Amino acid sequence: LVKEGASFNLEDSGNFLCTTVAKGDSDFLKRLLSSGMNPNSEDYDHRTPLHVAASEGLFLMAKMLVEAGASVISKDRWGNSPLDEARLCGNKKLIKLL
Amino acid sequence: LVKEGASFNLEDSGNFLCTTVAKGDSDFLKRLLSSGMNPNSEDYDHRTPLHVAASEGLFLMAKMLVEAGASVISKDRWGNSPLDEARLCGNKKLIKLL
Repeated sequence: LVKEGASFNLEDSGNFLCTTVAKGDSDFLKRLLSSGMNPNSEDYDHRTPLHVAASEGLFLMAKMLVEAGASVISKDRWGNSPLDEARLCGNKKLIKLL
Repeated sequence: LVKEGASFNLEDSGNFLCTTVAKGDSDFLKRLLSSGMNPNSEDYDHRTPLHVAASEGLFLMAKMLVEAGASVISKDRWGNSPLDEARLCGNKKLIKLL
């Protein structure tokens, strides 16, 4: 389906991507990556998925999100950078990856 | 379906609350909450639907949530209370309702 060229059509890119991040389905997320969806979508607002990634605790998918188009200084509607959540969680591996 | 007594009984209710608030469907969300679906539950990101309502600033559906049993005490993942979010919004009526 990616060889012919016909593309996907998200119902809500930001909402779906942040819901997938919150659910923490590694297989589903990597299959979405295999589909080639842009991880720049964050939420209906600008709530960065890296915030949820730091909240959960794991680091590999946070690195995957931030390394594909995502920005480390994204400002949500509140105005909070992912550095804020990274410091709040206290986990250092995600800090190094960011 | 209501007189049959059927509850929502879905794990995706939290996932759908945030999407409904984000979409802004007033009548649809009001009918959903008037049904067995319970607005008190948190979202995928442990987000209070009342907190997101305060962030958006829609007074009518926020009133519907607080009438249907949404708790101001329950907080978002960030730790901000829905009352704190209403204060951040700047709507005095929303603040007093919160």
